[PDB]
Formats: sequence, structure tokens, C-alpha cells
Amino acid sequence: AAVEDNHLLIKAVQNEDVDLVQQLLEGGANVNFQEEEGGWTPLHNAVQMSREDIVELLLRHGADPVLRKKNGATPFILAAIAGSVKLLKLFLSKGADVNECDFYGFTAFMEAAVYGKVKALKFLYKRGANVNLRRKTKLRKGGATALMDAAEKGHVEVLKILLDEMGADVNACDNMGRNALIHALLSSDDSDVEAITHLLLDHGADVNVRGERGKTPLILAVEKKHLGLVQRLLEQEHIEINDTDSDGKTALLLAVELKLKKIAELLCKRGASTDCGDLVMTARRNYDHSLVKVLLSHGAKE
Repeated sequence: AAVEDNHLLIKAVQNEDVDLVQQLLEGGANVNFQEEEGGWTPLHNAVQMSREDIVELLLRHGADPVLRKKNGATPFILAAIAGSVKLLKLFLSKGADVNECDFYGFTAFMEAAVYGKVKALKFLYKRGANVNLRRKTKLRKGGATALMDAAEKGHVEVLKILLDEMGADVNACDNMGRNALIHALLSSDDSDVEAITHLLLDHGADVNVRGERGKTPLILAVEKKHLGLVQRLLEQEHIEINDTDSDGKTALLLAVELKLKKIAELLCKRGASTDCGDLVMTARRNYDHSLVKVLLSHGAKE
């Protein structure tokens, strides 16, 4: 009955129907209603759609400015996702703390990085957001940072702003031991990965970090089948061409097994032919005789 009206209020907000929102609130609908599934409120929804006027309407009807939903997100944090500087500023005047976080450790600054909201990022920075915070949950899915988020998501401009203008530590690691370089290679679209990797390497990113399963940047690039990345990575002075993953396989072995001749040949022109195992055998069983030629030219065995 009244529970129906409360959902109508949220629906009215979602539909951006101001008159209806007013009528329902003046009707006695619970302004702080939380839908049971996600804990969302009319205010959360209003913020998500960047409707400042609807937000102010809800606030004037007594909406709790800092009421969190199930994941712990506040309207303030949602404002960062929406990329709204005005709303971010608004909730800071309402008691929000610039460094507060949802139950997964996500702060506003991180959300801005995740969603590539440049203006929100810059505003939150000047408000004294801790740029280098590592996420505190309440798994080995934590310890991440805004820089890793930007790298993973491919937001090149944000990544630069963090590295150049905001003192982001390029070599911080999450709980899994992964750094921004790893995150960029793990998920970033092939569209932005080269530029992001280039930027990180220039800023002193450690090429010899171990990710999940002992995977290194070099190995991840090989598994990406991306020749450009492998080439860029090998240009690093202190790169370990012979590092092995948990399975004890090197970048070259994987290149051969993955049937990548050009990448494998690149690795040979600098790497180690025996450290990885029976390469010629693998290349031959795959009918790649051209690769067998290269491997033998570099001292492969049988």
C-alpha cells in the first residue's frame, strides 16, 4: 500500500518526473525508502542521473544526505560515478568525507578514475583526496588503487593526470601483488593498452612484477598475442626474458605453444632457447616449420 507508493517514488525519480515526485512526497511517501534488493533510495537514483533539482527536492523533504545503500556507497560516492562536481560539492557540505568509501573500499576519487570523470577527479584531488589509497574491503580483490583502475579501464588521460599532476605511485601493488602495469595488461582493451603501458613504463613502472599464477608483464603480453607490447616491454633495460610463471613456463615457451611465430622469433633474438624446454618438438607438431627454422638457428635441441 504505502510500500507501493515508495517504489512509485523511486520510479518517479528514475523517470525524472518532478511533479509526480513532489506529489508523492507531499502525499507522505517515505523520502528515505530503501528498496530491499540493493538498498537504493530516491536520492541514490536522483544522484545517478545528475538531477540536481530532484536531489534538492528530496533533500528539502528530509532525505538523509549520507544514507548508504547495500554496497556501502553514499550519494557523495555516486556523485563521482556520475561525474558531477556540483553534487560532489553539495554532499561535502552535508557531512560527506572526501575519503569515505563503500564496503569494497571504493572512494569517490577511485570511482572518478574508474569512470574516467576528469573534472570530478581534479575537483576531488583539490579537496584533498588521498590519491594513493589502497582499497580496504570488509578478499585478495582489495589493495587496489585509482591508478590501477584507470590503467585497467584504459582511461589514458586520467592515467596521465594521476602520474603527472597528482603524484600517483606508479609501482604500488594490490593484495595480489599486481601493479598498474599488470592491471593494464590484464583487462585494458587492445585499443588503449599500448599507450597505457608506454606511459607506465616511462614513469618507472616495474616490468619484473609477478601477478596471479606468477604471470609477468612480458608473459601477459605474449598471452595477449600482442607483438607491439612484447616489443615495447623487451626494450626495458632490466627485463627478465627468462622469468617463469607458476607452471614453470617462460615467455618463449608460451609463445611457441601459443603458436606465435613472430613473437617467439622476437624473444629468440634476445632470449634463451633451452630454458623453456622442447621448443622444436612443439613447433614441429604444430606444422610450423618456419618457426622450427628460427628455433634451430638460436640453438634449440631436437
